Amino acid sequence: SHMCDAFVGTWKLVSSENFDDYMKEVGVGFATRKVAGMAKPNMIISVNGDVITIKSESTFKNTEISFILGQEFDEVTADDRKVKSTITLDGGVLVHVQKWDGKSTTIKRKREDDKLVVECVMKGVTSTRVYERA
Ligand SMILES: CC(C)(C)Sc1nc(=S)nc(-c2ccccc2)[nH]1
Repeated sequence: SHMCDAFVGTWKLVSSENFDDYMKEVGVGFATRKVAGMAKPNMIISVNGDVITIKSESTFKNTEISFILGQEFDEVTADDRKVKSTITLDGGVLVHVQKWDGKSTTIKRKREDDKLVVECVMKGVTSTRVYERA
């Protein structure tokens, strides 16, 4: 057993708060905000050796990242930014930093009770997204 055992599985979005304001702060345009904000993604997390894979499947986009903790990778996000990302484990929380165009956003994922809670921060603006097991 390991690092991210408690994250592994298939998860479904059940609530979102402040996501439009987070996307505004990130610089997402109107049409993408409206459509992306409607999405109810499933998130599929798996581990194979040192490689973690996170898939998001939704009506908007299907995305997948695979990474090793601490090791930077390039990501094209669901809203089409070209970012450089590094994901680490800090006290049991997966911390995902995305950098582009001199900007940065941090996405934290943690297990709380039977949920997976995702907190997305851009400057002073936070969005909280809660997932339950599918
Ligand atoms: C910002 C958006 C929704 C316009 S674009 C986008 N693309 C990818 S791939 N991932 C995300 C993402 C990942 C984790 C938490 C919140 C968002 N967003």
